[PDB]
Amino acid sequence: SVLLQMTQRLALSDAHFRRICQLIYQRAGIVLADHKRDMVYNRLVRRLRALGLDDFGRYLSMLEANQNSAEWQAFINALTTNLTAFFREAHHFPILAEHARRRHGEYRVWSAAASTGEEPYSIAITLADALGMAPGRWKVFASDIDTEVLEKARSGIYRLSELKTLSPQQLQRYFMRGTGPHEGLVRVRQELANYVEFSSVNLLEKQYNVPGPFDAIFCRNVMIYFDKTTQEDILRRFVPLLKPDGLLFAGHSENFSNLVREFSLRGQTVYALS
Ligand SMILES: Nc1ncnc2c1ncn2[C@@H]1O[C@H](CSCC[C@H](N)C(=O)O)[C@@H](O)[C@H]1O
Repeated sequence: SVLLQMTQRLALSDAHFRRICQLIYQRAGIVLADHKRDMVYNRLVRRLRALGLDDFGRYLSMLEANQNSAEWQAFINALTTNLTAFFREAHHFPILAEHARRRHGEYRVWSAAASTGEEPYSIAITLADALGMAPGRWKVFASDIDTEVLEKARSGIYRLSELKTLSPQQLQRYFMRGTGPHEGLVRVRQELANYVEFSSVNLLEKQYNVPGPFDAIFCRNVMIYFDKTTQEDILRRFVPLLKPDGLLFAGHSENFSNLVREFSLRGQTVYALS
């Protein structure tokens, strides 16, 4: 009753790995480590198979040849790191609500690395609680370079355990719980989902197609995958996108001020135009 399986087993050479690293760096600015190679292999072989290739050299050539193919997106999605959580670095939220309470008119926020949507929905919940759900008062724009995580973000479905940081009131007001097969699952209510717009934006663009200026820009835990030149380039692009007294929120381990002096620290990893 034994019938050994065996599906296609290809080989990622040192040379090919180095090539993958250069390509993603030039494209998305992401700097990969040598300890991610087994991971890179497991996620990329699936592309080789789907396309019917059995050579990493041939795959990389189709990519290098055609700089605009849809395959470039599958390549990117395979190598990004999307770890996130609802209300991560929670100290930022009371600060945002504080800022919003002042700046009247339309309060606009840009979440520059949305991942699967946890950060933008955290922002929306904070604003809905602070300002109330009323059309015209505030809006959240969210983007990411990865289209797989953006599609999940757009669906707004999460497992109830991922929401341990919400109060029973936020849960009731902003989500619908599931029953039967898809239970233990909740979905963001359409009412709250209408206040956030999702779009794919690669931070390495020399020009962003975003509805700025913004009162606040969240750029948390992404700069960590880029190098300093790349980081400085992006930060300088955020400058014209910030309204006069706007806020730039960075990730726990990021220090922006040391990259561009036009930014100044104001709170727990929060910057303001100097
Ligand atoms: N060049 C680039 N342009 C835009 N987004 C990028 C990028 N390189 C990586 N990213 C994205 O940055 C995201 C970081 S995950 C961080 C999510 C959230 N800000 C957190 O603090 O919880 C990844 O999902 C990845 O797709």
